[PDB]
Amino acid sequence: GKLRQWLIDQIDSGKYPGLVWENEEKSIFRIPWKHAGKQDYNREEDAALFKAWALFKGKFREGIDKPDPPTWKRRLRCALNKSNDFEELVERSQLDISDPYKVYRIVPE
Amino acid sequence: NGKLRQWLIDQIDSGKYPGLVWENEEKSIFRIPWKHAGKQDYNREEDAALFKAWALFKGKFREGIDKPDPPTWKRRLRCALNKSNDFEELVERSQLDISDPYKVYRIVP
DNA sequence: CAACTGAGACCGAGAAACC
DNA sequence: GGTTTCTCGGTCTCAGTTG
Repeated sequence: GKLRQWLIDQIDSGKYPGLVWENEEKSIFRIPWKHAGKQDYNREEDAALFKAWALFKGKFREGIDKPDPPTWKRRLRCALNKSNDFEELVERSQLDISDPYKVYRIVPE
Repeated sequence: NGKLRQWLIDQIDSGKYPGLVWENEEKSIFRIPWKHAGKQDYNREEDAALFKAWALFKGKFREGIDKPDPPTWKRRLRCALNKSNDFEELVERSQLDISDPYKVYRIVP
């Protein structure tokens, strides 16, 4: 669908703190991934990306759909793991840190 | 695909767990031993065999590789029992606060 | 100070809905 | 067919509470 182009556009936009690359080829990038109870959680800051994917696919209409960051992140994560265009480098992801992040590589084809 | 129901029924019909017995012939209500770990009368091996068996069934524990954790096993089994739609708790009949405390659970068709 | 608890959050793996 | 999403049956995390 649009996941590949949408995600690379969102990383290139820079409007999401933590959504950055790792090299110049832009084949490997980071993505913020916080739990919803770690205290340092800002609802409108960390869920923004997961909100955009709900707005881009019509899964969430402002004013006509009650907010739900859980299912937003659920949808985006399921589509990201099941996509054959992204491979999560499990060893390079950093989970037990301050403001965690996950490392992905886009496979070209 | 839900192994909790059949596994619990097998562990009850086997009878190798003292206290894990039925209370009726329809096999729809049963007793489960629920002792606190802080008590001196808490035998760490026998009073936690079922939670350890649940950890071993779902591959959560491997003897000789991981460190034993009876509290986490108890927490896991309790969360599975509360979240599952099959077993429901009869708190009014649980009859805790006896030398051999227990919980009474009911099976739902 | 461990052990325990419920409630909300999370997750991977089919089974669908969908382009 | 390829792609995103919905189900589902557990598990995880946290702020409390209890022994």
